[PDB]
Amino acid sequence: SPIEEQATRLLKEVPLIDGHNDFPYMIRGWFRNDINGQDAHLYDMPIGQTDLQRLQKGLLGGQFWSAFVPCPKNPDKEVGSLEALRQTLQQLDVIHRLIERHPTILQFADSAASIWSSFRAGRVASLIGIEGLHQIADSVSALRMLHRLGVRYVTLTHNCHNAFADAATVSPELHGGLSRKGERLIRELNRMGMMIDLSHTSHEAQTQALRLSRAPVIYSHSSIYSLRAHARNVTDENLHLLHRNRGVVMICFLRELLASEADQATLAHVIDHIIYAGTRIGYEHVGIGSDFDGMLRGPDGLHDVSCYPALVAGLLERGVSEEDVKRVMGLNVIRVLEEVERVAAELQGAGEECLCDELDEVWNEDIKEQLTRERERVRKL
Amino acid sequence: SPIEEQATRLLKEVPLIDGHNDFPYMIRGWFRNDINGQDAHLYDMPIGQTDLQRLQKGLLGGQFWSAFVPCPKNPDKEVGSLEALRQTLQQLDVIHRLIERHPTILQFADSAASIWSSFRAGRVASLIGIEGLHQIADSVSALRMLHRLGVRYVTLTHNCHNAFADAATVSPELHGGLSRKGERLIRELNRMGMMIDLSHTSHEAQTQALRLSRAPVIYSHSSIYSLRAHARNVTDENLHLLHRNRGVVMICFLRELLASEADQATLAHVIDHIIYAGTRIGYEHVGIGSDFDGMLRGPDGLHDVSCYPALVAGLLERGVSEEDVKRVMGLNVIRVLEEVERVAAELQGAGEECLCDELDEVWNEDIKEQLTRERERVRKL
Ligand SMILES: [Cl-]
Ligand SMILES: [Cl-]
Ligand SMILES: [Cl-]
Ligand SMILES: [Cl-]
Ligand SMILES: [Cl-]
Ligand SMILES: [Cl-]
Ligand SMILES: [Zn+2]
Ligand SMILES: [Zn+2]
Ligand SMILES: [Zn+2]
Ligand SMILES: [Zn+2]
Repeated sequence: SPIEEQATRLLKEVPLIDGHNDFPYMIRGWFRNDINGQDAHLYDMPIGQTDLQRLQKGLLGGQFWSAFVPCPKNPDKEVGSLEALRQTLQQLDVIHRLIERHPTILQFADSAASIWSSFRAGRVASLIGIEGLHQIADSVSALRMLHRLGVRYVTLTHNCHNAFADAATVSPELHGGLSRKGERLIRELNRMGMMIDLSHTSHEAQTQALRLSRAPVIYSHSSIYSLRAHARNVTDENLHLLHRNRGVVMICFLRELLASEADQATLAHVIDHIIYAGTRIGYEHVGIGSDFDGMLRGPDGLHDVSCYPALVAGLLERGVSEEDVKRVMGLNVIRVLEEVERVAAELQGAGEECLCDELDEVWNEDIKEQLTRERERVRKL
Repeated sequence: SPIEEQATRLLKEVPLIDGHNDFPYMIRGWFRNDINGQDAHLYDMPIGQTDLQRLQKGLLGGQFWSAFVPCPKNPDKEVGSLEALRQTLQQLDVIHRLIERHPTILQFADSAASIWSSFRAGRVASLIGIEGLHQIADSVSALRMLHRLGVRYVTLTHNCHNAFADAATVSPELHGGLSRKGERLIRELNRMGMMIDLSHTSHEAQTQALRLSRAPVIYSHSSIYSLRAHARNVTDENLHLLHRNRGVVMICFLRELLASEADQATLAHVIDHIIYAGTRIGYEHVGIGSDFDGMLRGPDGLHDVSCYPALVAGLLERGVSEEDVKRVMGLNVIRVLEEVERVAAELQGAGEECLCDELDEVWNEDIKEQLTRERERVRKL
């Protein structure tokens, strides 16, 4: 078909970059992060919506792989919070090992330049994002180390409130948006060059973050509230504030977020949501955020990662221009990561002070006096 | 003086690379890792044996900065172990922030090539090592992420036994050397390209590690047992096994490890220890491992980081040849890091399997059946 040729051409011209995929958590569920001698299965998985053969088949240009761990359930909150930090390092480890063992398919990327160079070489640009600030164990130091490990976005919450922000699906509210810590963390995320992700956060937390952020943010996997009312979807108010922010809403394939009856959801609904946002806040502020492997079943026509050419063909079929389709595929999310990087270099170049943790005093006054007396003895030599 | 000119010339020809310095822990003790607007103090410290002015003054070519945290003291061992992991990320964070805020003095290095390029540019090559396997919280995944954060050696223990090995200063013995886990970790450390450090470990743990390791190891800060009997010093047996291993013993400035009476220790004692090892196992297997800021007071003549030219002059004065002095300064520890890297590329190139953690089952059989049924539905489309 001519439109199917056109869609294939576009997929090889520019990278389709998906905002969120939980294939690393499926590896923890199925293999327990032990992928030694499991290549046959990693190429042809017995479960889930993602494997390395179907990933090639769908012609996906890039992917933000989720390093998600669940919200802590231990009655002791100290242990649960610290356990989530260790599990985060396990999920970051298996993502890096997945990329390293399959260098012909996957290539690690942490910037706009590294995405393109990966795409030139014919590989899926493999980026990383964590899903919730519960994963850092209230450590801004840990968060900066996660950035060094290759994490390029942070979802502020998952399905639990944390010290920084409110989740959408939990009531009652704790902070009623962002906390005082949350507001201060937004500055630090902008300074370090970490992309803010507003999926899973409450409507009020989105509004506050969209006004405060000095860099553009994303919704890694969220849909439109006006088409389908849900706590996880983006309101018209926040869509307009996203436009002012210069951010991107990456549209989700979750059936509950697309239709009132989940079994009615389809590829056509995903296209309706993309066109709604593209019409009202422009096609330079819309993306694709599947949430594959964060669900059991997908919409009719978007059942797995091999189905991306049908989405590209569907957008072209409805009258979205080539240039606008390319924007929705990946050019927009590349721009946001590029602008997040530019703002960070701007603020770091100006000598902005970093957010430090509240650390305990480890020395008493007796130890400090011994140290000062010792220093003055050395000065007299 | 002619020997003082000779020592200065050598310090500018090749980098003096010190094996261990705890200046990052002094920053946690004094500043609580908040170095914003503390440049005047970081250049001229009111405490300790290390600051950025004296670091320049001593003409030090490189440094393995310690990312040490104390052995956990919480009655609950789960919390203490997990707390040590968070504190490790705080210490790695402040080390990276220290290097980043002073790029004229310090430059990050994680290899032999990066050490030289830093030294060509006139900067102190800033490498990182953790002091104890209690710091990883029994996570090999975490350990691989610490390698990604820039850690290039791991001391197997500090002053506490862990699941992998026995410390020297604690009795009774737990494992009587390395555990079964410890033996398996040695293979993983060789595979990933992590330099093994045998300081603080028991004599039997050293012997076992020296026989098992496929790459050369180091003693980041240890002295000679025959000259001064102490649990922390290296025996003649282990010195010979270090020779077969192709490793390096980096001589310590700790007064307790150099003399029976601590106040009698001197620069001359450090030179006696270097010459003893250099005479018996060759000068290509000896280094300098100060342990500055891991003590209150140093030996007479080695009171702080400005005193390295006196050590170089002292070695030349005793009749150690220029080429042998250059080896002790840094060429030896560069070689070990180069060989550790070569062995890792060798083993990784041959497709050796990595050590995985013991992870809990997160899905029951009901969830796995839903996933397999869902996959087969997709196959039929
Ligand atoms: Cl380009
Ligand atoms: Cl609007
Ligand atoms: Cl699921
Ligand atoms: Cl060279
Ligand atoms: Cl011997
Ligand atoms: Cl001390
Ligand atoms: Zn997810
Ligand atoms: Zn989600
Ligand atoms: Zn130390
Ligand atoms: Zn020590």
